[PDB]
Amino acid sequence: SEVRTIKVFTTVDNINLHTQVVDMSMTYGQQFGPTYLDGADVTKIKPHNSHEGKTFYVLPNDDTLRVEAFEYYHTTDPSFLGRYMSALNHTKKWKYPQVNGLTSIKWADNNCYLATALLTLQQIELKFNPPALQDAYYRARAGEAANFCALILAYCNKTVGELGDVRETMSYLFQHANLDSCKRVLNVVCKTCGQQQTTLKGVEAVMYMGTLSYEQFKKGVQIPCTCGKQATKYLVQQESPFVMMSAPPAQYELKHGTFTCASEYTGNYQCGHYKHITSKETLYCIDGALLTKSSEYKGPITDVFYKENSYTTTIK
Ligand SMILES: Cc1ccc(NC2CNC2)cc1C(=O)N[C@H](C)c1cccc(-c2ccc(CN[C@@H]3CC[C@H](O)C3)s2)c1
Ligand SMILES: [Zn+2]
Repeated sequence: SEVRTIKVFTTVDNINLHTQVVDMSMTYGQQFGPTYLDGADVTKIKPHNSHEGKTFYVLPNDDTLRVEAFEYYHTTDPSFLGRYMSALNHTKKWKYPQVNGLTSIKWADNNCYLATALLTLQQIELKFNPPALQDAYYRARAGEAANFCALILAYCNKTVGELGDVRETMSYLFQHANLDSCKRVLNVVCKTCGQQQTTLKGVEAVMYMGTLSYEQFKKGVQIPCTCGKQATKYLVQQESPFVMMSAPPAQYELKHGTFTCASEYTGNYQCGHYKHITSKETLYCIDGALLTKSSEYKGPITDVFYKENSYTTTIK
């Protein structure tokens, strides 16, 4: 039969586009291997006329693309790009309303942990290392978050429709962000053992599991010693843009202007519901596209974020 062709562009990063000529007999998979158009999988689909001039994502099958993909995504996981496109295919159908001047996500496919994490990122000082996240985050901040939510799902290895833990998500995100200058100094005192001082850098310096209260962390918290007698661990110095204080969900009271934002978890382990509480002129509770205001909030809190620059203890 007659040989028909169109010109298209193939890419890994949507920065470097490569012109390709395609046969309208064969499928995209036959010609380039797995292929995607705005996340949809067209590997088994033959070219259409409307496809002419459009940009397609493909897998790296030569050194140029591999280098391009690594520089942009800072990963070599060969499933990464297929999971990103697979996820994006769903995240592009989500609605990202501006609630309180921050970008949220209308609830779908248990995205309540992603709404809350996205709302948190817009409230704390953070620079991602992978250009893919820098670029998607900047678009997200301005109300186009479908690529950011797709990359988060891809980086966190989560499927659409699966509920995730906000503390884990953020931890993964922190690992891909520049926190080299973040420092924390802890002191532990035991009447028997003595005083021991430890320094922490990066992600370890901005996160803590076992108390929501930044103030309690500075007074001291009780922890079990190696010896077995109770010991007091307290914060001596902290240099970071913020601190994330986590604990298993507990009835907690949040007071206006004593924190930046908090994750509220209702329900049971890995099958519950997240809400985002932020401190502005009053307390705002953001629940996807839903918003309510109050001067006071008691409820089950699991993460609390506090802004910070430089703290030093006046203890001893
Ligand atoms: C939602 C979710 C998804 C995935 C995972 N995956 C695991 C792999 N990494 C973690 C976790 C969770 C999770 O549920 N997290 C919450 C924070 C959480 C964390 C830890 C403990 C709990 C709970 C324990 C008991 C729970 C029910 N009771 C509430 C607690 C006191 C309130 O009065 C009522 S939740 C949850
Ligand atoms: Zn001890």
